[PDB]
Amino acid sequence: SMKYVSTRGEAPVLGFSDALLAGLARDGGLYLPQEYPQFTAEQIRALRGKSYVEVALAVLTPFTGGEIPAADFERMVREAYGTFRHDAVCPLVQTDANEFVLELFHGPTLAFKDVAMQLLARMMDYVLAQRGERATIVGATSGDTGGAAIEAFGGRDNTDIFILFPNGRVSPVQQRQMTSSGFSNVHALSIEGNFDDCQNLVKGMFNDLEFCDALSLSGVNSINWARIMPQVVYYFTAALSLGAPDRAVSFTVPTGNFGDIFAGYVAKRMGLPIEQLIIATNDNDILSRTLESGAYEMRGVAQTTSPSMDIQISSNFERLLFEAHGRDAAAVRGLMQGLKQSGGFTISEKPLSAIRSEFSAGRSTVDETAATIESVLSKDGYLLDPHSAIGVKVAREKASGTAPMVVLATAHPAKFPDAVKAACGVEPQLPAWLCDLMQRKESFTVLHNELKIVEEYVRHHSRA
Ligand SMILES: *Cc1c(COP(=O)(O)O)cnc(C)c1O
Repeated sequence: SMKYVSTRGEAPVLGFSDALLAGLARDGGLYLPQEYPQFTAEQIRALRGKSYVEVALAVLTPFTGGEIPAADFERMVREAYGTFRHDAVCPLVQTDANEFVLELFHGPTLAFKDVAMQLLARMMDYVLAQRGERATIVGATSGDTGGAAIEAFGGRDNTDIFILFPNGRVSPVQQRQMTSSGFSNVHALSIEGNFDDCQNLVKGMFNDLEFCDALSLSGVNSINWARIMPQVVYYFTAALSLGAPDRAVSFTVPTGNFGDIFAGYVAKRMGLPIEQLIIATNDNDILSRTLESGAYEMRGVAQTTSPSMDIQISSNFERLLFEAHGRDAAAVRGLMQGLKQSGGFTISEKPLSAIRSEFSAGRSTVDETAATIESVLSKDGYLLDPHSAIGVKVAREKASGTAPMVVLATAHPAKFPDAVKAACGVEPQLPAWLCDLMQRKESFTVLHNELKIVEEYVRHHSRA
């Protein structure tokens, strides 16, 4: 059935369930399918008319290698996307004659990480149950990821989740989503320290091998194969709305750690006809500079109005590097060794050409992003958040061809009201079902920034 191999070539070859629990490989690499499941044009035509859930079952099942029985998989996919307050799950809104926005923000935290998290948490619950295990999920957030994680893992049977965030330094909306979920297996830890301090405590816990063992610790991050896998689906559903497979479709993705756009690459590898895949970056433009020059070189991180894309390095870019080098693990090891030692590497000509043959990249500054929010509101009556506006700006600059362009809208404007207001004067409004959010009771524990204090809290409260 399906096996999973590391980008660094010397880790155990794993089945789906293990790849899901392993996370990062033994050799320091990232897991990828040994081969991609394939869909012919007729097999894609056969998806026409199907619900989001039905397309998800078709597209994702081959990746699970027969390890999750069909009835169980078509409960957990149904339940995952039942949390999205939109019948289409991820609907298109047309913004110009050949341009559409794919709204990934109808889920429980109004942001695109819900798509993968809501299924990942259920798949993990199932795998753990099947092995008679439990897990203690631990992560640090500046606000947004923690919410998505807590809304996904809240109320799962086999996990307890602990998210550390900086006391007094999270936006009101973001904090309330972490702390008012009402679930008994959720623990929001407000650390008397900054985001970097929260990350250091998490790294501390993961380095404490006895602690990890005793608590069955597992991480929240962008590099597990199951944060990426579910995202393949909406490339299919969007492209089917626009006539797949009989015409190719292009996508622009506001991109930070590359997992989103890598899922689009995966869709293409599976047979979805895709013309352009366009990386859209903020002022932290390592990926844009990489496509221009081949020089993936770390520079200082700028704070922008699209903070979820404020990256120094792109955590899943390594997955594309592996594919671009024809799965030459030694080449990938070399480049990553270079990054670690010297802060950059240069991609050689053949793999760089392979990347450029399928991807392009552009950037949007804070002012350009604001200008895009204001013009799209003015011309269409349509309100973008800043991350999504980056996508629209870059899509319009970089699009080439006759294919329809789908721009991924990765957050609701109400998630970043300051930047939206600054750009266009509108104070965005929360969806009606969330209109009470600011009145929900918060419930969180303030802890000092000390590894032993946090470990004791986790030890006391985890059921693991
Ligand atoms: C995480 C995030 C991105 C970047 O996603 P990657 O898969 O890491 O490239 C873009 N926009 C928003 C709103 C996000 O939360």
